[PDB]
Amino acid sequence: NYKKPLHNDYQILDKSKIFGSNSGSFVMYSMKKDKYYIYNEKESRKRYSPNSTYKIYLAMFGLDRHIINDENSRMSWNHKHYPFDAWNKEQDLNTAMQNSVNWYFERISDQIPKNYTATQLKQLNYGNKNLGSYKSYWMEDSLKISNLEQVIVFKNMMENHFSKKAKNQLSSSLLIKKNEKYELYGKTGTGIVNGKYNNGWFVGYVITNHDKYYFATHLSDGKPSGKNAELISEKILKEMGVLN
Repeated sequence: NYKKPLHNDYQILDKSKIFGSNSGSFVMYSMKKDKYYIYNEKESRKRYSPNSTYKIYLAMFGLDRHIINDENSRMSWNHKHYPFDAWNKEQDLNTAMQNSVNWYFERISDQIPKNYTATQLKQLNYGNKNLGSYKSYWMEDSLKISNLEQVIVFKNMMENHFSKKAKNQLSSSLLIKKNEKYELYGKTGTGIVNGKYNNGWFVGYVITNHDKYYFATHLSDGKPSGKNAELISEKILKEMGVLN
């Protein structure tokens, strides 16, 4: 588990109603208040594979290492057929992130030296920092991070040696929704084991006209999909008044 003390007078939450038959946790952090809000704190410290939420980090490393940049983040399709036509075409960072296009992020990852990743995960305090065989190590494999860490680590990364332009391009790629009241950013992740949803994530942040909130939902049981984790996140954010 993640055992490092949280030195914050955080607000305990009971979001059991919204979670329903799902198990997991929800963590939020307000920048302006310097305050965490946690549903199921013990569970929030349990480490799980990040699955595609790690594409946030692969994108950042890709930018930082100049594998991709603001003028050009395009990668050509090699004509391999996938079951979603959104994957069967050239991509840029925005479309790759939006459609969670594995081959795009795999190509980035295949260009990253293991020593560089190890250094970044150390600096970032990214969970167990366990790169294992270092192939698709973020997908139901060696690398594990807790829900509480997902918030702390993302917030700290974005809020160091990563450039402002890298952070801006990454942020633009994660934008899901914008209206008059808020902008919502985030990334889903889903672990499937032998057809069963086993691990669901939505990790993101909300910018309002008065504050910025980092958040993460993880689902460990019930219907633990990334899609469900996003729905629950959005329900909790609304119910807590963050979206007005």
